[PDB]
Amino acid sequence: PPARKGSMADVPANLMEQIHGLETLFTVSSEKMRSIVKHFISELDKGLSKKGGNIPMIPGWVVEYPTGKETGDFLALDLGGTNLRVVLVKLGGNHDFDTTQNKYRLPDHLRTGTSEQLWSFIAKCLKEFVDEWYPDGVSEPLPLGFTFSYPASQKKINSGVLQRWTKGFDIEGVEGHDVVPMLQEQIEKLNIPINVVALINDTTGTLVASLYTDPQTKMGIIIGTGVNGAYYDVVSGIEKLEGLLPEDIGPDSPMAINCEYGSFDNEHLVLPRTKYDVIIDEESPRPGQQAFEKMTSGYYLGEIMRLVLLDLYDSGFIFKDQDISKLKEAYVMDTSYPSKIEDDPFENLEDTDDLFKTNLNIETTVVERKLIRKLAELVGTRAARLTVCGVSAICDKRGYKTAHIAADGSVFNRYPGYKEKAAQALKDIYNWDVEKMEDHPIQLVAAEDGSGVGAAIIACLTQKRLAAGKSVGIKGE
Amino acid sequence: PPARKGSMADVPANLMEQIHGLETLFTVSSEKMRSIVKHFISELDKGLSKKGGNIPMIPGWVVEYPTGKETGDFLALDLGGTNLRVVLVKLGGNHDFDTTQNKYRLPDHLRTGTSEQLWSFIAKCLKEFVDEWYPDGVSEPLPLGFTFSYPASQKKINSGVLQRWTKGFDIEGVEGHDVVPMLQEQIEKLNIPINVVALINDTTGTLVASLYTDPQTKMGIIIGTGVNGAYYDVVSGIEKLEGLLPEDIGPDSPMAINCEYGSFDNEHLVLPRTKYDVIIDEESPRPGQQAFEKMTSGYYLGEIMRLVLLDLYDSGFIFKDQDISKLKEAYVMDTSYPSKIEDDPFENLEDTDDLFKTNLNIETTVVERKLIRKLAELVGTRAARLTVCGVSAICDKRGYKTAHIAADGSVFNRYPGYKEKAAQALKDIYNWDVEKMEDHPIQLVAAEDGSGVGAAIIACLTQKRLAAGKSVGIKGE
Repeated sequence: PPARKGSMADVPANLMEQIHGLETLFTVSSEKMRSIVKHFISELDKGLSKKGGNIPMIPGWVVEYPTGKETGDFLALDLGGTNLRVVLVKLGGNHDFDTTQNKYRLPDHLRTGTSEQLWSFIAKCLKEFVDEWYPDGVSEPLPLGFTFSYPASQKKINSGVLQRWTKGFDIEGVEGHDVVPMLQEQIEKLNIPINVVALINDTTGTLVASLYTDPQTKMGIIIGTGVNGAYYDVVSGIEKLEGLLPEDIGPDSPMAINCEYGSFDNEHLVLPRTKYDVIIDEESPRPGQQAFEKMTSGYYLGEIMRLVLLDLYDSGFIFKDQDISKLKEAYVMDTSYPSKIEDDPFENLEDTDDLFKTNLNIETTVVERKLIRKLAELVGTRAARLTVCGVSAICDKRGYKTAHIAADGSVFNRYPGYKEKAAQALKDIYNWDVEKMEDHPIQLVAAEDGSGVGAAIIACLTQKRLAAGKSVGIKGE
Repeated sequence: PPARKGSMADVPANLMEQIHGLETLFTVSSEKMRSIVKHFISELDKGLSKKGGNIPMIPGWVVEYPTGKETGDFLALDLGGTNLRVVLVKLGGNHDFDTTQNKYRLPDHLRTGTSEQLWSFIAKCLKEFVDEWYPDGVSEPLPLGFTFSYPASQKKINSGVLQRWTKGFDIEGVEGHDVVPMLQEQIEKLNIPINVVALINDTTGTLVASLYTDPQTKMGIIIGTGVNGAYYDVVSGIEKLEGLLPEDIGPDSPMAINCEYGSFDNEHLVLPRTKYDVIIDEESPRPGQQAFEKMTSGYYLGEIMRLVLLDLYDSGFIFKDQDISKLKEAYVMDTSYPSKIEDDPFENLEDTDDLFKTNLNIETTVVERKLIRKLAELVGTRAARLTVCGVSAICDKRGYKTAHIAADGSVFNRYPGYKEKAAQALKDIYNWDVEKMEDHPIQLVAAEDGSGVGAAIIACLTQKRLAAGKSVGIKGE
């Protein structure tokens, strides 16, 4: 399925010029990337300081590396917006594992229910799952990792004080409380031999699961509709935890960090924001916030194009004597749009013509379509290039010359040519003298299941610590 | 993305029995396959005889193998039901090629237009394409391969007497005539420096393009909504062409054969048809016809399931007190249904529950769903197993111990686990003592572009013959 020649020899000078103007706006220089990486490390350090920063840099309370020799049965719970997964993970102690999965739909009414309703429903699903796979009981309570990818703060791993709800949830009573004991007493009432040892964020889980199978993993990243990264740091580097750690957690113990860097540069000092980005920010549900995410997330790529085109329409360059109505409404163009445009294998760009005609009732000319394809390539390329800046920041802060980056999320998994973009971008930073992307010192690999397999391995490492009498949080709970 | 455990320990004895009854109906034995392959060769021989057979075995008039050292610029035209492709193929003489593609939508009105309307529209697209890539003209008329995947008979390659229209076309004047001169005089009127040298069927093109890149290709197969196979035979084996070939086409010259074996066993003597197949045949647009296709095509897999379930519903086994309305209408379940059911990674089979609930308003129990999954696996497995019977027939007729089979079509490309099924099936026939499917003597590989790149390479081989003064059909045209 080859790439198109993409000739521009028929494009009128007036558009040819507007295209050049857009390349000026959406190109990120090798040196411009290096300046953002420089400031990124500074903001990473600040997040780990006593003062506080804009990147939260939340400790995940995983204090060991998975050796790959861990064995046993462990449960994982993944709570999404619309449904939960229950995963039984069998660790075979050879960088291998076996999974058994159920998925239960959340009744749409539970999103607005109470505390009791939500937790008892999870409990019922859990009992039902356990009675199927352990119909004769267990010799020992099964440890469970709980993926709760929500704004929460942990003073210890078996805890999760919820700051605020997200993704359409609106349950009262839970906001401002530790959610683990609320789940636990619901598990206990149905007399289920499981035990909630750990509550994690999916990115921490992406880091830990991938490290279990791939010993060269130094970072777990998510590029989807949301954006996040997680890496192992050192305790002696975390200034905000000084004098709060117990004696058994030494200065040379590694600490897993849930960065939550989607908020990098909310101050707007480094990131090359265009007037199109500024409108997206000002019209967002939460203006002034999530600056790095809006620049990198896949959710916004289609919206950028919409405004760019709309701006060119007003200047009378494109879609002359056409019905623009549908292009006027916000977020009508999702990620699928630039996705499909970049995939278009034809010179006349017929897939793009079929898209705009069928979905948006706009009839395009070949030259307009060629401009549209250039737009999508640029927008996609900028995103990938601004993303790797975070990979480079974390690798430079910790002194990783060689790294495997575990990657997940719709944009990494499905956005056309994204891996080739990201690789070329990393090459543009470090200036590697290598011909093949396979031989790159730092590269992106497909992550293992973070919210399932990941939460289980964390349950393993925590049960390992609790059984021996080791600490898993700050002193005095 | 692992496979589910698939426990049946909770399934009531009454269903457990109905499942066993279905396995009896849809299983094809190793020996039962071998008996069909035996009869298949017999029917293949018959199609090449003077008498005639049920498998048409149409000569494709390609009389050479692509060496992989062919060079030059060649055009390809692919006429589909809804749109045409125009492909420029640059042969680099090293099992390599470069493509440049346009795709033009057919105006829906042209399907019911006249002869002049259709051919002049193709001509306009062709001129427009040529004026873009050769804006200064050419030193020599460009040869063009024409993919016309329609019921037609060729007495020579640069000809195509159309038997009957298909895929929604209804143009008058074309049916019963040679279509090449009709296209040619339209090309000539617009003064386009192209020359129609060859008209092919896409399966012949799948064979020839794949052989150009992979020297081990012995067969080209299509498993999609339609079914077809093509291989190279020997002229001394074709009894129905004896005394019709010119002197330069010797008894040791290879001949490409468009099998069209979708009609294998319309007599119903060998193929293990159930009562569900019989209803599909009797309610089809063309009853009694395309017997092997109905048993193998992906278009019918969803319909089989529908009738099986509907039959179990009447016997009061499943969907008790449910709204069956939507399941009563024909062809409501397409290939996506068994496709998605087999892909379901969950033990409780939630993707299947979401499918039947959302699309069909049917609420299923776990046990019903487990029966449904067993059904889809069986139906899919039978199809794959009946398909390879044709691969084995062709390989045994020609004495291929080692073969690469070039495969294309939605079922091969997208049906979950289809390659693993087909491989296991071929192993069941020849009883190979090999552990890995990668080391199998006969195996299926992804075909190259048959209707585009394929038609171009055939244009090359035909221009090679015409320029030297060699024959490309029966004597006296």
